[PDB]
Amino acid sequence: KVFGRCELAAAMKRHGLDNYRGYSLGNWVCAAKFESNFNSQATNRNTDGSTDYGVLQINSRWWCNDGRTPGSRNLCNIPCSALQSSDITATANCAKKIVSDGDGMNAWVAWRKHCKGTDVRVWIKGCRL
Repeated sequence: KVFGRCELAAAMKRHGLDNYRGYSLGNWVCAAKFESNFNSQATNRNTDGSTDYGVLQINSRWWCNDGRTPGSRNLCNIPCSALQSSDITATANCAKKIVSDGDGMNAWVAWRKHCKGTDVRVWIKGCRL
């Protein structure tokens, strides 16, 4: 499904991402734009045989099981297909796990390049949130 900007913002807000660990809603929305262009079915196959899934391009070697990745650890305890859903629930829960224990949002390199350090309230402007 290709989410609209405000559609995705409201869904993320419903799932507790707004200011989760101090990272405001506009940060999560900006990162999804530049990671997947808001496309839940975007997938990026990597040289090591893992693929990145969903609006935040989460990787199958560590975070989700796709049944096709040599040595998946599945830390979010989900099938990767759950990240392709129009239901954001599994994306929101797994993204919460990713941010709790590394470099925060620096985990998404497109976020560092396009979002970090700039006003991200503009990403939810006009959404009436």
